[PDB]
Amino acid sequence: RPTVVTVTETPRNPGSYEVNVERDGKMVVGRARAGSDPGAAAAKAMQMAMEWGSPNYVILGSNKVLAFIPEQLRVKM
Repeated sequence: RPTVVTVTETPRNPGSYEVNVERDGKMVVGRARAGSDPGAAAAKAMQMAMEWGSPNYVILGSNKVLAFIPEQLRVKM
């Protein structure tokens, strides 16, 4: 019902994030390059939340990444 967007910090290069998106059971975005700072990661996460995920979405990521996305906007269901 909701599309899931998850922003995880890549383990090989600490300080850089990647975003994944799964809509309707099949992942549509896999380990996408999502900036080198939490702000850019949050922005890419939001872009994927709008561009993908259709009506509903849920952004999950590092607390420092989600600090940029206000709590009202991170989830929408």
